[PDB]
Amino acid sequence: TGQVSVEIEWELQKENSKRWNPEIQYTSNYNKSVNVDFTVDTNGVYSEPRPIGTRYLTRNL
Amino acid sequence: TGQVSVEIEWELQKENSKRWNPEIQYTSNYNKSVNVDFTVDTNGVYSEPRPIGTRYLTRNL
Amino acid sequence: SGNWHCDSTWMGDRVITTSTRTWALPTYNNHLYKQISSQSGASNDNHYFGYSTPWGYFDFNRFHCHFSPRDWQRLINNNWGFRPKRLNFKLFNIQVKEVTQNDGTTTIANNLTSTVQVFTDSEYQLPYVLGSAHQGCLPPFPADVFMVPQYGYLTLNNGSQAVGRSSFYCLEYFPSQMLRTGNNFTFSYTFEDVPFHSSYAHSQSLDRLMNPLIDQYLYYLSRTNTPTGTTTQSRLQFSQAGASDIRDQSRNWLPGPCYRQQRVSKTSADNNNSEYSWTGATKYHLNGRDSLVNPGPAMASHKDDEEKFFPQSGVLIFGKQGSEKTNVDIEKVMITDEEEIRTTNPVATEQYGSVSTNLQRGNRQAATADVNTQGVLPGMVWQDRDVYLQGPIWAKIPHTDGHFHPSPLMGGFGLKHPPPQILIKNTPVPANPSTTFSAAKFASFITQYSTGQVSVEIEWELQKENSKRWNPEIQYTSNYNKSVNVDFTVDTNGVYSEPRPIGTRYLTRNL
Amino acid sequence: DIEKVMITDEEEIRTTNPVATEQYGSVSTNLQRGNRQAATADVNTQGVLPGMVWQDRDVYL
Amino acid sequence: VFMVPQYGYLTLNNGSQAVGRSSFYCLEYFPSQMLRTGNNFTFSYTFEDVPFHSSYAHSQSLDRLMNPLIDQYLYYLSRTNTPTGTTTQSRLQFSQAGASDIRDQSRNWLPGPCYRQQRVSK
Amino acid sequence: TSADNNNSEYSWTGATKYHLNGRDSLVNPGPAMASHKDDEEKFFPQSGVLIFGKQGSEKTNV
Amino acid sequence: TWALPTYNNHLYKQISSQSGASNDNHYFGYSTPWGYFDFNRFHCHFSPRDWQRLINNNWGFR
Amino acid sequence: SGNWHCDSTWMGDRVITTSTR
Repeated sequence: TGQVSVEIEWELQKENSKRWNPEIQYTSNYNKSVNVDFTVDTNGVYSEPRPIGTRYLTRNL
Repeated sequence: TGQVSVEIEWELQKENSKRWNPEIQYTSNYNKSVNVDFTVDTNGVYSEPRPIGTRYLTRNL
Repeated sequence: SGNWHCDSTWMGDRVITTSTRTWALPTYNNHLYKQISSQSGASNDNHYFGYSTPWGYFDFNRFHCHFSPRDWQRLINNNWGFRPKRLNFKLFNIQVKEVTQNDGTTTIANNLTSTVQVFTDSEYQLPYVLGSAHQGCLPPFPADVFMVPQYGYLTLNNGSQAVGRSSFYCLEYFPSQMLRTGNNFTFSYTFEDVPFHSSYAHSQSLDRLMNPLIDQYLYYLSRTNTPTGTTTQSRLQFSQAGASDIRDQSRNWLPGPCYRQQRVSKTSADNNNSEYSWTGATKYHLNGRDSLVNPGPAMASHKDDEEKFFPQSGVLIFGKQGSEKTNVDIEKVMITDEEEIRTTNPVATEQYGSVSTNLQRGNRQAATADVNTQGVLPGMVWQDRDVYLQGPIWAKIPHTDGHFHPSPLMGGFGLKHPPPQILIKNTPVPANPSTTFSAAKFASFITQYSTGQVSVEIEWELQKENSKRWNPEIQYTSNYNKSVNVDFTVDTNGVYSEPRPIGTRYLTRNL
Repeated sequence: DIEKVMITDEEEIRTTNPVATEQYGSVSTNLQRGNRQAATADVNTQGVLPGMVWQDRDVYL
Repeated sequence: VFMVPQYGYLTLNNGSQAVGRSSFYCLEYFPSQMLRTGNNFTFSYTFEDVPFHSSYAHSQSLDRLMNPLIDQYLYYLSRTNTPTGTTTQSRLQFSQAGASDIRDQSRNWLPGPCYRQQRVSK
Repeated sequence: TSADNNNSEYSWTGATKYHLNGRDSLVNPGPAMASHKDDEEKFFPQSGVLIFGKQGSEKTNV
Repeated sequence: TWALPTYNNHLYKQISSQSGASNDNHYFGYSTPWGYFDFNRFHCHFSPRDWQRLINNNWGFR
Repeated sequence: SGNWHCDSTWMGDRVITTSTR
């Protein structure tokens, strides 16, 4: 057994968008349920509620 | 009559948050209505749907 | 303030052009944005959701703005290919006019220092309106003065409903330079390196490319039965490709891709007695909305003998001068026709060929089917559409990852960064304001409009003709007509006209 | 059974790429004449052709 | 804490039969560095230049890309019969692409390639 | 094997082709692709496969 | 933290299909003792927060 | 006489705004 350290250096492109009206963002909300997302259950078993796509922001064509 | 140019230089403090699970963000969404927010009506009269508070992000106490 | 420039000078490799016109800008929608949508006339394929703005923009995308028929003729004969390099742009001589009608008397009083504002964007941050070949080019003939077109754009929607994905813009949000009488505006632009256009048509067709005399060494299956057996048929036999058999001779490269079209005769007697055209009408669609296929992939219109038939859709149909806006009969409009691409690309009306179907056996007779559509396949070559004259120049590649060989389908130069648009607007000047405060938006205004001159200059780059051919060429020549009616010239009352379109493929290169 | 598994779904590419279930369109077939009525057929498959653009799939998480 | 997966690979074959083209490997045949407790291992790698991924979705559909107000100058075949003839039908007529007709308006670029799939309801 | 091949006449019955200007050009060696599966080995494509002649081959009907 | 067992008691093996009569399903391959750890997926590298923070503010990345 | 400015630029720590009416 042992430990492994993986490190990646990403490169980005920042958002220059000039749009007026508000955007669409990704937000986890609106649920008052006792069950919390992305967090252990009472007994420690992790879970993922739903997949997350990458297309949210907007550019004109 | 004439024109007036007002310019302000803000200073910020960036987000260092270490939190794991996803956040809450402000997002205009979920409405399929023909009526678009923050945009002129058919006859050109602007409108604001709802106020927007400043407290969204999260810090531990 | 500036010196009128309309002229062209020949440097050899490069040739410069310049033209200048007079423009007049009204004020649109009384200085307020609007939401515009379809009337909801129950046609689901036809709906739109968009915004009209006061901003004007003048947009030159067409040749005849830049080139005079003479210079066109002189360039089109002597050059293999050409592309732009830079361009320069200058406004000057701006002035403003205010119309006011006291009772019925219409009066125009000049004014000073009332400002016009202008901005371009080199950052390509706005919806890009040009490229759909809208009318409103700088007039062909320099004498006339033209109005500047209103702006506007569409957005995602469903019927009248607009999605939450839809966007919006406020154009004032950009740093517009301000102009006042006695001030002029310039900016220098540069075109990115792009392959030359092709001005030539090849002298030899693909299938016929070979040596007549020498037989190639490959064989091919000759005849199945020796004759007989017949039930035992006969063993296979083999012959060699030779001068007598052109079809069986073997070829490296495959003609370009195809798509079927419908054949419409000019003669009404031959055309289908019943109703067609949207019966009909090859189409594609998005989101359950079928979009009739407008000029499509390049291909040849007709074979040699017919000349009467023409494709129902792809061929560009221009109107003549003084043409009607609706329900005009053919004799008033010009049909462009391409017979020069027969050397490679397929005929439009015809099928692409036949293809094997069943896997034969003794009792199983061979079956084939006409192939109605063919995509790109390795080892294929094809020719791009002609640019004509009144046709468009450049179009913008939609900024996306997916691309294949970005050649626009109206013909032209696909640019990654087209010449930026220029937008122009009057500054709203308020009417007499109310004495006491009013919470109202104050919708009163003073009516006016402006005018000035615009100088557009492009520096082309050429490729000269090295052709070694012996016998005489084919050139473009206006001739043989003794008629009193002269081409490319005003009528007796001063209305300009264009007799026929002018294609770019005249000269010749071997394949 | 389905209720235990997540289905990813892309409605965001409607702007360019075709709908999966639907045909690509209709295409001319016969070469018409006075007695010959026009015929077409739904095109079931289309390869790449000049002047085409398309969008790449999402990467999810 | 997780277990490391076993290795393995496939090769050309027919059914149970393997061709003579099939290959084989003995992994010990490579210069493996050796590690003993108290030793660590590093290597630096570099990615080759590759186009950015696209995180965005466009705000306007292809078919709807145009100007609403201005009519383009091309025409299109309007209606075959003027009405009538009917047997003589009628000569072809022509109209212009306009705000009222979006479908007939002309476009430069064609939507991407397709392949059919089957529709299953939930 | 002539016994398995179609008793009747084929090959230009037949013969997948393309054309230009109303002249159908039989497709000679075309896009690359595999000729046969493992078991057959008897079957071969009718066109794409290059057919060379041996030494001293006949010019016609060999 | 990773833990590595020992596979097949240190010996290569030929593995093939059971020949369960489905011709489309067959394979011929070799199992080895070698282990390999393979990270190809995002959630190894990105935490849902950082994912959220990147996905909103950036056009593209490599 | 002046050049219309309505726009915002992001310097990181500081962000500038301008508007005109």
